Amino acid sequence: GYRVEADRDLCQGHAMCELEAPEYFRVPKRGQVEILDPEPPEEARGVIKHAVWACPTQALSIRET
Ligand code: F3S
Ligand SMILES: [Fe+3]
Repeated sequence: GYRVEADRDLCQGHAMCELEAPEYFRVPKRGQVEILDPEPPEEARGVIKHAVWACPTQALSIRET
């Protein structure tokens, strides 16, 4: 039970999140990051932390619900 949060004022479009977890983050060429699942399964928490770590602006975050 967690939610993937994106500080959209901080996303500069590096698209490192899509390279680390492509199933859960998609970045349009002309758009910022799009969170495909806001409430992903518990098995996906590992690959999503990769995207949180790999964001140079730290726009992504995991919030426990
Ligand atoms: S800048 Fe944006 S495109 Fe992803 S790697 Fe960080 S949330
Ligand atoms: Fe890992």
